[PDB]
Amino acid sequence: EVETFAFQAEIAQLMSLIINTFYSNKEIFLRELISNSSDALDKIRYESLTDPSKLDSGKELHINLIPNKQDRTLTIVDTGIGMTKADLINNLGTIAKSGTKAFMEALQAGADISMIGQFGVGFYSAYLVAEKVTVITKHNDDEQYAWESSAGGSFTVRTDTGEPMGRGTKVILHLKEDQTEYLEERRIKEIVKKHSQFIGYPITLFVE
Repeated sequence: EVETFAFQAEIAQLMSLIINTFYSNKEIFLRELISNSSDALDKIRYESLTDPSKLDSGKELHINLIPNKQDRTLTIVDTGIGMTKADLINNLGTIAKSGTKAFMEALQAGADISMIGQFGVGFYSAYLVAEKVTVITKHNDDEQYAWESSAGGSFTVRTDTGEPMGRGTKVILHLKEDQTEYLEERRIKEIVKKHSQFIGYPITLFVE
């Protein structure tokens, strides 16, 4: 069933900085996740060009943003490439060890925290708003996995069967108490218009 792993010391530190550095432009987290979703979708398009069969698991290439005010979660879903157990475990397929280092080198020399994603580690910006992140994923070459973390130094991976998802990645953000603004329809619309306005894939904003 559940496996628990430690974050590489460096990522544990990056996460820590995000959680513990005072920085109020928290909204950028949405841009960064949306920007991973876009890339993930880029990858599935790229392979499909040579191999139509890769989109047997779904033809549509899009992003859903799903607020749920009851559970207090913001879910970002794509039908992009997904991650294998191994990518999941390895820093969710980022070059996070090298990218973290640079980011901090770059932080000492005039970079703010919103530059995070220029270092390939935008994912962790989730922790600006989220107390706990669950990432469900399905890659064509593997089964469905759930990854989970509330920082603290550890993450867990387990396989996942409650609802198959064909192909893609579902980043579930359980918001901190004081961050429920990110569940308001007008706040999400404003953010998407302001930071992810022009992007290669449709974004549906679910209503409640």
